[PDB]
Amino acid sequence: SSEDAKTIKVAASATPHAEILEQAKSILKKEGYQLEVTVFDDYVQPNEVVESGEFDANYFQHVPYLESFNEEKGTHLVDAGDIHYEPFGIYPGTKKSLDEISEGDKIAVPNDTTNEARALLLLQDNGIITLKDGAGLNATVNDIEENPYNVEIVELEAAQVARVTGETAYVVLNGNYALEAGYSVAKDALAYEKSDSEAAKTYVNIIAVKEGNEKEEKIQALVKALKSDEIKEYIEKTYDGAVIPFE
Ligand code: MET
Ligand SMILES: [Cl-]
Ligand SMILES: [Cl-]
Ligand SMILES: [Cl-]
Ligand SMILES: [Cl-]
Repeated sequence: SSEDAKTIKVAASATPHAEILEQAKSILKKEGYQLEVTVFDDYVQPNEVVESGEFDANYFQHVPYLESFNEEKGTHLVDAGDIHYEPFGIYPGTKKSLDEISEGDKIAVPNDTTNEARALLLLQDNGIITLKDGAGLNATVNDIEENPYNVEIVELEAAQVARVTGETAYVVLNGNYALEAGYSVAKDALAYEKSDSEAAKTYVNIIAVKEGNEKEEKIQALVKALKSDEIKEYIEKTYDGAVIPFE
């Protein structure tokens, strides 16, 4: 395990996660660690490859997603560090403005528990639907009380939502997939979560590890690098408010 002690294998999303990790590689190298990043296109395999012990950690999900994944998939993963937040947004599909919303419009949303709930909460915040009191972080389409435009919620894998912009009136995208598809939340989103919102302190992206590894020296070194002034400044200067360092 001496070679293992110096290497940090991290499963991550393409953007911003792998780009942020690439900047942190020089920080960790100076500290005697070899950061090795593998990029994943989905939200399932990064947790499975940490649970199996193939990777030391992953950098792709928020706290509600991890909790729901531990319950729904039987993983035992832990949040080793809170790093950044990505404003969730409603982006144009076949309609370019929310003022154009009309009866029966399809809205594409992520189909996992917490990101679907997040999409329904963002639609509620924009007066499109209302949800039952107490629906919360695991709100489903069955929690919809009011639906004045009789919108059709089209549930797809989060990675696929940006690819149905010619099939649905609007699409609700995770920051990482909006960036991957070339969107800018600040310029292109029709509506998005505010940086002083409840979502801003709830959907924080983390470093997740197997239970019992959250205090490993190398994990603590990785988390400290990602929360450093060099990484926070890189995030602020690069992503134009689409990625916000956690504080
Ligand atoms: C896999 S949970 C979603 C993570 C995504 N980067 C977000 O902050 O919306
Ligand atoms: Cl609009
Ligand atoms: Cl439609
Ligand atoms: Cl529906
Ligand atoms: Cl996905």
